This record gives sequence, C-alpha cells and structure tokens, in this order.
Amino acid sequence: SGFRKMAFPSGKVEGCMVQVTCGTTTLNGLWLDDVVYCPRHVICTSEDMLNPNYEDLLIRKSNHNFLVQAGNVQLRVIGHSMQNCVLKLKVDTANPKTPKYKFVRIQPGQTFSVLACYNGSPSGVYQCAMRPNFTIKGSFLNGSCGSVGFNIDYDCVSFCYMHHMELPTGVHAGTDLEGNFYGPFVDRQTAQAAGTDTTITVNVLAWLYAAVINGDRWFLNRFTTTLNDFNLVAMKYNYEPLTQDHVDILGPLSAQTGIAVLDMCASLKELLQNGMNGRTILGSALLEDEFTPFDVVRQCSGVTFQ
Amino acid sequence: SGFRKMAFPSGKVEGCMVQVTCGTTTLNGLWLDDVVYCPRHVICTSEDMLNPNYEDLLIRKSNHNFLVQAGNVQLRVIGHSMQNCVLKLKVDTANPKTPKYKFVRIQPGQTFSVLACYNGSPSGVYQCAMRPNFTIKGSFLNGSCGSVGFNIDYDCVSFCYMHHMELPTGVHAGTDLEGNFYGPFVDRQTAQAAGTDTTITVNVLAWLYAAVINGDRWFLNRFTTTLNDFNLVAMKYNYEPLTQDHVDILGPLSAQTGIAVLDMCASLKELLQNGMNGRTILGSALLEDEFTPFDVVRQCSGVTFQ
Ligand SMILES: *[C@](O)(C(=O)NC1CC1)[C@H](CC)NC(=O)[C@H](CS(=O)(=O)CC1CC1)N[C@@H](c1ccc(F)cc1)C(F)(F)F
Ligand SMILES: *[C@](O)(C(=O)NC1CC1)[C@H](CC)NC(=O)[C@H](CS(=O)(=O)CC1CC1)N[C@@H](c1ccc(F)cc1)C(F)(F)F
Repeated sequence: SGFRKMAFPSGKVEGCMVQVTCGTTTLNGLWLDDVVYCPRHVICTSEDMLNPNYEDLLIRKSNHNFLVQAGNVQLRVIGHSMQNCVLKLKVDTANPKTPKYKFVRIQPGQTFSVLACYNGSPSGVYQCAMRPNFTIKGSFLNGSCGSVGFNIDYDCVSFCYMHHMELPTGVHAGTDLEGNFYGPFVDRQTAQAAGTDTTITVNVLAWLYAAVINGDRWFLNRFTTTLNDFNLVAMKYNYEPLTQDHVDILGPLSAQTGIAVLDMCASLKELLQNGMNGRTILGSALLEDEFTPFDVVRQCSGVTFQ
Repeated sequence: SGFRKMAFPSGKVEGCMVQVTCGTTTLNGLWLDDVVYCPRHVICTSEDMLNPNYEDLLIRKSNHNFLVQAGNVQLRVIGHSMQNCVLKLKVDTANPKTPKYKFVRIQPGQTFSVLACYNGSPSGVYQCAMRPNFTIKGSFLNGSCGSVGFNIDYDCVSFCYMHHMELPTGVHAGTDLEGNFYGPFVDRQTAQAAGTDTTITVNVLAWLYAAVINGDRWFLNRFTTTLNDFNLVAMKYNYEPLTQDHVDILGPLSAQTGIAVLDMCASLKELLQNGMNGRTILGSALLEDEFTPFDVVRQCSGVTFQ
C-alpha cells in the first residue's frame, strides 16, 4: 500500500532524446525512426523572439545548419520542414532505440510524465496534469525546450506534449507532437493570458477513493448529495462541474470501496465548505487533483510496461 | 522555473530488473554484471514468514530451483549465497545493460528514486526520503519486493535501497544492497516498532530557499533567531535539531538568495508557531521535508546524466 505521485519509467523516452543546435540556439529534440522533432524557435535569436517571422527565418536555413547530436553520435540531416510550431528534421539513420509509439492530443485534466532534459541529456522525471486552462505546472529551466510529456500503455509510448514556453506568470505551455499549442498560446515573447483555471473535480474524487483504499477515511461522513447540489458547491469553489460521464469513469473505484460516487461527493462538499481542519489526506493538507481515475486504478493494481 | 518532486531518469535501472521465482514465490531482482540480487524471503512460503529459519530453508534449494527471467531471456544460475537479508545468484551471463554503479548505505534524511516493479517489469518511478526512523513512505503492492532505490551522479548509479517489507502501520522497510536492514527491522511477519519519526529540518529549510528562488516569498519576515532558540522550537514541533554542519550544507542556497540561514530559520519558526494561515508554498499547504539541499541546487541548476 501507500500512494505516491509516480511517473512512468522514462527509459523508452531517454533513448529518443537528442540535442539540436541552430546557429547559437541549443535545445532538445525527439528522435523517432528517421525524424527528429523539436520546437521551431531553435531557429531564433533572442532578438527574433519579440515577433518571429518563422517562415522567413527558416528560409535562411539549410539541412547542414541543423546540428543534431545523440550523445556523441552526430546525425546527418537530409530534410527539414515546419509543421505548425515544430520542426521535423529528416535524418539518414533510424533511431535503433525507437520504442513502439503514437502521437496523441490529451484532454485537459489528463496526466502525463515529463522527462526534463538539457542539451539532449535527461535530468529528471515527474508527473503533471494538463490544467483546464491548457497550462502545466512543471519544472523547466532555460534549455528545457523540446522536453516531452508521455504516457506508456504496456510497450507503447504515447507522446502528448513538447515544452515550448514559460509565461511571465511562471506557468508552462507547449504543443502536441504535430506542433499545435495546447490553449491560446503563441511561440513569441509577449505577455499572454491563460484562462481562469479550475480544480479537476473528477481527479479529486479519484484521489479521495485512493485515500479510502489506503486507510485514510476520516473525511467520510453520514451525508449524500445530488449532482445538482454538488455542482452549486463546485461553482462557488471554482471546481469543474461533475457530469454523469465523470460518475461513469469513477464506477470501478465506487465498486471496489462500496462508496457511492454521490456519497463521496458529499465528503468533498464538506471538505470544500469546512477545510481539512489541520488534518492531512495521503500526506497532503490540500485537495489533490493531479491523479486521474485511471492513475488511481493503475497504482492500486500494480500495472507494468515492456 | 517551477519546482517539482522529481525522480532520476529510470532507464539505467530498468535495464537491470529481472523476475526471480523460487517454488511458488515470485519477486524482483537486480542483475548487475553476472550477479542477481534479491530479497532472501523469495525462498519462503506464507507458512515460513512467521519466523523463517533462512539458513535451513536455503539448504533445501539448489541453483536450478532459482528461476531468473529478464523479459523472455532465461538466465542460468551457477551459484547462490546469502549475505545478510539478500540472496546473490551468480549467473553465467553478464548483464549487457549493466550501468556504471556503486552500492551505498544512505544516511537518514537523504533522498532517492524508487523504481516500483512487479514480476521484473517496471511500473513507475517516484522520489522518497529515508525517514529519520529508517522507514520510507513508498507505494508498494504485493510483489514489489526487490524493487530498488537509487541516485545517479552523471553516468554512475548509486544503489542504496532494496524493498523487503510493509509494517502493519503501512510504512515500508528494506535493506542496502549488502542486505543490511535500515533501522531495527527483521524480515519476518511480526509487529515491529519504528522509532518515533521527526521532520528533517535541513530539508524544510532547503525547500524554503527553493520557494524564494521560485518567487514564493510571503513567509519571509523581519526577524532572525539563534541556533539555540530555533532548536527550542524544533524540539516542541518534533523537528531534527539543526547543527552547524546543516548550516554549512545550506551555504550555497544562502549565497544565491542572500538570505542568512538564521534569518530563514526565523521564517521557519514563525511558520511552525503560526501555521500557513490557509496559504501555500510551492503548491503545498504543509512544510515539505523530502528535498535535500543538493536536490534543490540540482533542480535549480539543471544537472543531467549519461
Ligand atoms: C525555451 O524556449 C528553451 O529552452 N529554449 C532554448 C534556448 C534554450 C526556454 C523557455 C522560454 N527559453 C529560454 O530559456 C530562453 C533563454 S536563453 O536563450 O538564454 C537559453 C539559455 C540556456 C541558455 N528565453 C528566450 C525565449 C522566450 C520565449 C520562448 F518561447 C522561447 C525562448 C527569450 F528570453 F529570448 F525570450
Ligand atoms: C513483499 O515481501 C513481496 O513482494 N514479496 C513477494 C511475495 C511477493 C511483500 C511485502 C510484504 N509481501 C507480500 O506481498 C506477501 C503477500 S503474497 O505472498 O500474496 C504476494 C502476492 C503478489 C502475489 N506477504 C507475505 C510477506 C510478509 C512479510 C514479508 F517480509 C515478506 C512477505 C506474507 F503475507 F506472507 F507475510
């Protein structure tokens, strides 16, 4: 037992990380088959980042201007193209460490592991949620651009995120692996508004079920509620409205613990209205929203990958 | 910027994980060079776990009784020996994925990454501290025994922990890779007392410095204190006494932020005496003690591994 914020094992992704240098700019790229993916702003200088004309900047570049290094291995670039906010560098060698993989666009409230990298070298791994406002709260220093987010299902790596930016507010933005930003963000040095964010209600309830499975049960009460009454509380506390789709996804955890989803909603309502009263739940003094119901079932079941 | 509880990239360790089966018991082993390391209680049945005579149980076993599988690869066992609480299975093939590595015994209050594994297959990675009472608060289901803890310095993996037990209180115990338990624990199914635990003061102060570097500064105050006065507060709140050795280790962070260590101690004293007043620090509503000063400098500096 016990419950921790756990990331996927990073090995299959470590094998794909490279360094991409264009002129004086260095960041990370992802080497899959004979293609290297990286943020398009590798072609910019600090001067350019105000309002870059990426089409004009890339026209100045030839294949031999993109230096790609995997550890000591130098890769030969034989093609380049821009897709949305990413550059695709065709190389003459397929990555021998390419895992089974897909590209996916994740939904807000879904979770993924980030492999933070600098100069193509893995630094660390942590678990993130895509916020309702399409930002992530990561850990990314200058040079982390091109680090990727992913999930693993058995042997298949689903890449969902590439790091592009830190907003002046200190939060993080990036793209899917086709180079489309999550949220309204653009790859330029401007102040950019993120939506007002909300708490991911279905994830808090998943985590409450994780707490009960692990013997933290002090917050269970004598009460129940309705979807309608609960959503009035959710509104007041800036929580996502709970839908029957969310109730359905919580079905397995409700079945395991024997606690009806609306009974767990009545526990959450009391926690929102009264606070934690100086107590903790699974080592936390606030309501945690970065575990999906699938996360909770996986960690409670001991699912593995190859 | 941003600050997350980040684990080491797990790839070098994933390459070393195997399954070890003896009779009907299956758990994880660590394949380094031509030796597989695993918990000795692989040789027990549930019946045996009350008070196992491990010397007598191992005498009944021959090399061919230990089934070792790395993915599909079956390994040939050519020797076995018990060292303290671990079994060392000599195999006829050196692991080709063996990283540069050392075995280390970590000190209480130090941190490490855990690769949780089941049937020799990696499940997830998370960051842990060795508690002052030599327990860890992990996430370990039945079959996780033999999962390992580690740190990485550049290309060298320092193995510090192998998982052996969950205490009836739901906390976790294990050994170094020479098979010596951390703390007073024994590998048998008995109730076993853990020491009274304390909060790792030097780690809380490290994390306060991380908070200031990341722009969380609401807890900084007009006050200072002395080591003596601070330790009176530490006692009352079950924090480790702070020593000059701890002040010295905090020197780099004090230098970066320009906040004297005893000034940061006066912030911590006010936080212990007044609480957080419904506010957060780096996303936490309590005082976090699982980042070492070295952790904070690494994450703030972007150190990488190969
Ligand atoms: C990120 O884009 C990244 O890692 N880019 C490459 C250049 C490392 C990162 C996050 C915004 N950007 C920067 O770190 C960069 C600072 S730097 O050029 O000094 C890199 C340092 C390791 C040497 N900031 C530029 C930037 C802003 C916005 C953006 F979307 C991309 C880059 C800056 F400051 F010019 F605007
Ligand atoms: C752990 O020792 C482990 O993973 N061991 C091997 C057997 C998987 C783990 C934590 C205590 N122990 C158990 O999971 C085990 C339950 S089980 O045999 O049903 C394993 C299950 C996946 C099939 N508990 C035994 C045990 C207690 C204490 C100990 F130190 C080791 C084992 C028990 F219950 F018999 F005591």
